[PDB]
Amino acid sequence: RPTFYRQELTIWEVPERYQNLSPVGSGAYGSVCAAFDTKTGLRVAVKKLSRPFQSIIHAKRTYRELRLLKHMKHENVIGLLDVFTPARSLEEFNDVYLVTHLMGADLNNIVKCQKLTDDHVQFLIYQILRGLKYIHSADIIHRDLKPSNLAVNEDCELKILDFTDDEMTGYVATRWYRAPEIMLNWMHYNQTVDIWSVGCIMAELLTGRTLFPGTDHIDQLKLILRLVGTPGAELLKKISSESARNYIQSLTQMPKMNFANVFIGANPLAVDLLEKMLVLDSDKRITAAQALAHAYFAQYHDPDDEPVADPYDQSFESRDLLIDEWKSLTYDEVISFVPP
Repeated sequence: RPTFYRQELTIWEVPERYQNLSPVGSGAYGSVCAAFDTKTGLRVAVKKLSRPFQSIIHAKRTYRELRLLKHMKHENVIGLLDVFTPARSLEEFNDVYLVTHLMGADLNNIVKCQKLTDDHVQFLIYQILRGLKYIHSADIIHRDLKPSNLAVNEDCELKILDFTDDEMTGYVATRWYRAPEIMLNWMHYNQTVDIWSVGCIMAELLTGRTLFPGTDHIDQLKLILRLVGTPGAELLKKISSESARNYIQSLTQMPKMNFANVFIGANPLAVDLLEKMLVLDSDKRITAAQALAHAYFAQYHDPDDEPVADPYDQSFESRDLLIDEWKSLTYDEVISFVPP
């Protein structure tokens, strides 16, 4: 067990390897301090979770995040550098702290400061798909990819990060990258959801503009359908909601637009990739693995440096358990943490 010192920044009790903690973040998830890991020389983010086992749901959520973060071992995905609790036994256990690389800036911040170049776009999207091949191989779905969840360092190296209905109403970035099928609950979703988000992110990097700045769900749908065309019959069959099907049916049929006239002057290989990603029917979208083989990434594509993940068992998602059982599974995961 390391030695822990306590200081009030909230009271943080952290191992003394973590020095010079400086408060930088907070919010109902947890407070975040920036710190210097003397032992790895890394600059780190230390998150003290807010109320982790306050409710079956919160306990299960705590558990899920820890389980996810401990799984991820890939250049382009955030991983867990460390997790700890000052508690010396399950009975004492209450606080969870998660330690990750202090991140430089997210993709939005990059963009605010810079005009990107097709080479930058090439490289940045490559990395996302590389990360996602890994993520998807473990059958994990990020379901919330957005420029704010992508951390880009000074060398254009990127990590996928992070992983309520009012918060998705209106003119909001929380919804603009969402695949239609989940934005309107057309059908059960799967990983193809993320490739849609990548299409939206890529286009925006190529144009400097939100691809679908919907003012609300229905406006956004209209924007999507104008670009990709309204649903044909095959996909209609797959939307299980009769009302949704009905509503789509009320909209005047429109054909796919010409993407070369929408993304004027973009590299045709980018244009071609966008069309493969932005397909309304999820079943027909390109997968991250396949996209990585797309000519647009010839300068970066290495099939022997694009690894897949170890299995992620998420059977717990189907499990109903009491707070204290979730809590105990979390304590277990805390204490088995093997450092990187």
